[PDB]
Amino acid sequence: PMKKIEAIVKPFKLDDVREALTEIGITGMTVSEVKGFGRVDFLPKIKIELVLADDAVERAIDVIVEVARSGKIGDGKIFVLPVEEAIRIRTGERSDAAV
Amino acid sequence: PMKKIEAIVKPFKLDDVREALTEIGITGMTVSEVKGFGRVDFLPKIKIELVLADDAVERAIDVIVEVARSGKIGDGKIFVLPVEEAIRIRTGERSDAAV
Amino acid sequence: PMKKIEAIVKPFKLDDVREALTEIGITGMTVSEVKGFGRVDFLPKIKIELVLADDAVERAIDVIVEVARSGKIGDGKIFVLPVEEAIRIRTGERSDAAV
Repeated sequence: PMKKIEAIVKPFKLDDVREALTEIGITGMTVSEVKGFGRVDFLPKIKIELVLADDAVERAIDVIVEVARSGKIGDGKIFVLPVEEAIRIRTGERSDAAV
Repeated sequence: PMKKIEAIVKPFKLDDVREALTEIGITGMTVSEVKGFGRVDFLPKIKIELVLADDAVERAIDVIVEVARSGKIGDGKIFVLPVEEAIRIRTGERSDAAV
Repeated sequence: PMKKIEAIVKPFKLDDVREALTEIGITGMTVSEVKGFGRVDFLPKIKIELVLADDAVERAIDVIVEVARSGKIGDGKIFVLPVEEAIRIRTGERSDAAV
């Protein structure tokens, strides 16, 4: 079973998050630029997206929180959604970031 | 239990949607620029994303439809997806737009 | 029951994918620009998003793989996620790409 992780964090935290995940065996991710409103009325943020095996989700979340948590407003948000199919277009094999 | 709302609407409807949601206690959202094809062959749209408590979803949908529904083609689309985890990076508490 | 398809493919494959889906009755889609890391450390990609009836998912996936599969690294990824509500803002009717 696969899951999707969506992480909304400050733009300048990309490198740190990437290397932290790479250290635990997770490398394939998608990144997009978005505007964050809530806590002009908005600030630029980046949305990091990855799809991986359910058993790898907990460690991935912990590592993201570790590099992004500072204790004050705006540290970001992490969402986990169910994925019914994860396909690697090349072979039809499963697309797992945790491989 | 949390849910995710994805709303695809015309770019110039952002302000109206934001204030309408703020009026019912929903403020934290993410916004991204996308191209909409379907009904050049595309028009710029904005994708509004929010994660909130399941009990707040119905009212949120109704308010979005209220400000965006005009009766003619292109009013937009609203999708609801299940969320298994909603985490506020700062404390590990739940990330609820409806608070 | 509705489902969401997220397809991450090379930027120059948009036209081919669009026409292939149009040939099988699927037209409404959203497209966004993202950065893909994994297999500078990234390359521009496009994320194609569509929400359609569960019975239309298999054929849609097959057609996307058909036009994008080349046999070598970077062909892309396809994810399927559950959708609890798909609403056409205009009438409140269901938003189905497969109509």
